[PDB]
Amino acid sequence: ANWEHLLSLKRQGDTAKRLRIEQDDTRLGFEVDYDAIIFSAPFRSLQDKTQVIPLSKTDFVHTRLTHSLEVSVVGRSLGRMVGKKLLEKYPHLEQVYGYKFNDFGAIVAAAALAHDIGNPPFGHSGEKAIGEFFKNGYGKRYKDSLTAKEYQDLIKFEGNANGFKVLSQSKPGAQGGLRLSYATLGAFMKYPKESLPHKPSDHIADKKYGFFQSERALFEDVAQELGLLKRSTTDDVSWSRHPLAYLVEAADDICYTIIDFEDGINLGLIPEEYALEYMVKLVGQTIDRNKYNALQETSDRVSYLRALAIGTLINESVDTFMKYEEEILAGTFDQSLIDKSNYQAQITDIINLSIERIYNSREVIEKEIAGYEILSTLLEARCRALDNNDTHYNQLIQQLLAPSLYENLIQICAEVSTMTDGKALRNYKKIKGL
Amino acid sequence: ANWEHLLSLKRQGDTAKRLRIEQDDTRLGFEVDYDAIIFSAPFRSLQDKTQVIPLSKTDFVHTRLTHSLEVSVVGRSLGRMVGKKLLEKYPHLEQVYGYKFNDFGAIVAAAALAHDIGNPPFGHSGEKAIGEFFKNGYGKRYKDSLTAKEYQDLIKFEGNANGFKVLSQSKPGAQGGLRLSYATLGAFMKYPKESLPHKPSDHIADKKYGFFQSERALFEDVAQELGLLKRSTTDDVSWSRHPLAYLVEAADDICYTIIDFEDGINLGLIPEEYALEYMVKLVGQTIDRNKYNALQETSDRVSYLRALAIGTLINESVDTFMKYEEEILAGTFDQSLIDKSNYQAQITDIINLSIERIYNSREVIEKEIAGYEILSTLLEARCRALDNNDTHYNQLIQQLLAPSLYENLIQICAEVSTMTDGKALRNYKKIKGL
Ligand SMILES: [Mn+2]
Ligand SMILES: [Mn+2]
Repeated sequence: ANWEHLLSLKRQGDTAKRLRIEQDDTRLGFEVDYDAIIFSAPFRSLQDKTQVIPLSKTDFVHTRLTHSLEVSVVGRSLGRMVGKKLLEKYPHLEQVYGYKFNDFGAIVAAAALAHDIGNPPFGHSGEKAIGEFFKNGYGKRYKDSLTAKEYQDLIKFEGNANGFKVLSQSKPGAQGGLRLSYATLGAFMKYPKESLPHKPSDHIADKKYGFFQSERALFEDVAQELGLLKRSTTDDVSWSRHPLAYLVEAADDICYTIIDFEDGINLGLIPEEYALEYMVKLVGQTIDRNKYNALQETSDRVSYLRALAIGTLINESVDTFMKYEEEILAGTFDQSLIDKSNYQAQITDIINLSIERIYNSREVIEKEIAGYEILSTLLEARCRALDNNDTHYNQLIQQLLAPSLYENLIQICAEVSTMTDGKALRNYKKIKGL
Repeated sequence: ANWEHLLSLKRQGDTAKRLRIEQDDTRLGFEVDYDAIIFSAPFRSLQDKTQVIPLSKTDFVHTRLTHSLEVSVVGRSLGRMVGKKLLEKYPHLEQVYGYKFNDFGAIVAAAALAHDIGNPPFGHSGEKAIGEFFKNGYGKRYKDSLTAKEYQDLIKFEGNANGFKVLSQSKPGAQGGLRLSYATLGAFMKYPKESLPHKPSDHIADKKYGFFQSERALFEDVAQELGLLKRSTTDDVSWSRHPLAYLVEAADDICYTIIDFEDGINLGLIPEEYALEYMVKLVGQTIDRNKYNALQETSDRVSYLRALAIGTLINESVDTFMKYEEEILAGTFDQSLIDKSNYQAQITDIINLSIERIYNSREVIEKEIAGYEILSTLLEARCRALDNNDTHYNQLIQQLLAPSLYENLIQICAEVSTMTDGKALRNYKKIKGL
């Protein structure tokens, strides 16, 4: 595998190569990617989407937008530091080809900013509501008119794969979606495989899949340009992760681990009495305890803890990446960067506490139950309208929600998934009379 | 004026100088500033604050957070391009001192990200609600126990000055607030003067003021370190704007001009029939009309128009800055970058259309009226509780809203101003029984 190819500036449709040495550094393709996401309608919709806790007006809770912002800031810092060490290890990359360390921060920052852009509302219940609808619900009907992989895309519908669709969807007047650089699309793709075969190993890259059948041709072009290593020689295609995808994943791991905990303390789902017990190993050498004791607000004490722990995990993740860089470059690294952490046990303890106190709180459970009905209802109305587009009621459903059979079902799923929490509830409420 | 001093890396409390040449480029002080704002509680609260249109669940409206994100992306691009041209004009800045063009993008990006962080809820009615409360309302009482400037801070309370307070406020365990680099604080300060004298000229830098009496000592340290030019030799202090403040302002001007228009079309406050008539001069040479005509959604047509016009105004603003760079460096530039635009008349037409159709819409008027009562109510309850902290009711008001006389009144104003739209309405509602 070669870093020169992995850092591709190609955009979908390019008829001629884009050499890094010929880029205007004030218009660097990788940094244009970041700005294109900031201004995109899919990214704006993250402002009104729950990350974990249902939104309120009585308290601040992280939305998908604020979470994605934080992951891109952590990812930019990981890419910057890993970039400098990579340029020191492969100095031809800078001296010949012209890559700079901020290039790597820009790729990770942009892929991180977009990493959750395709996720359905109401969390992973959203994903399973969609999947079960086609497994056993009304969607079962279509099984026999679909290939095994087309159907697998639906019964195991994945927000990561919908994110890739969102980023590249071609519509009239706008071919290629956001047209992000192939390097950013590679750093985005943490599961570079189709929906089948299902979990062919215990590798984290095989836990899910990363693109739908409708996007397969695009990711084939991406993987070829990047020179990603094959992980399958059958007609079920699969590739080793772009190395920078490991940094997007780590930024994400770091943020939801530490920041879910922070939110849980500020919302009162986790007793503040637990904050230091769970963070002491992550912060013990850098914490200024006198400063911590002088802070008079809970939210200030816990944000100080969060900033210390995130700093700790960033430095360690940079070191883990470089110690396993050749294994990662050869596609033989079998785990995540955080799985190798010396704080693995503490991370696991924090995550389990959050699962117990936040994910299993009444409000999060209530939301996931409500989500299952809201999304199943919307999917039933979309699909009935698709099957009999002639009735008056179905023409209304089309006007309200959406003004090849697989291409239609995958598009219905993508459109339901990119609904904000509010719009989905309002449409649900009107379909049901309220 | 010297660019070497204007690019200061000093943080409040520094006992030793910070040379740019000795910075770790993966931990550049200016880029740390950006990340410190992203993670700060004041910036997070912008997620739940209206920019112009009241928030809804039926439609996407820009919050203060999304607006600030967009301004920092436009500002980063302005600073990058202006930086490269400045480094080409003063090559000693890079070859001797070590400044890079991305330094300038980082300063403008961070000051832009924070530029609205202190603004009170419900818009400029929020500011005038606060001002009138002390001019003629309950706050009149204190006039005689306050200096003319201390009082002027209250009756002309300014969100820009509250933003500076927010960014630097010292509390137990956290001296200096976010401790941003003095260069970022200089780019943030577009009105580098105290509340008095009031509008001593028609210069845009004298239209308001930029720091409260409680922050005067800090900005004196900032202006000295930066080497800003004096604009007053009386005991009323005042300085010429940091040159990069002109780029923060332009990024802001560009975004609320074009993006308010975009939001007004998508919300149906402005007829879509007007979109091309008002944008044609801004986009006429770069628009692909066939592409525009092929787009099937309004929101896509208008986002294409917005991206073309923003691109147009960025390039022009970079050129205006460099053509007036010595006047700006000498503090003799008398206007904003956008005031010099060749599209001045079109910008004015767009702004007036937005005022007529959005700012004077029923919903925005309803919000500003409601805001005046909500904030006046909260200020009355805070100030009565301050005057008689012994009564049971006032002890409750203290527990609900806040668990030297000027220092108390300026702190009450800052605390009311940093309330989200929802928390302010809830507290208002409980004080009034609902
Ligand atoms: Mn995430
Ligand atoms: Mn603004």
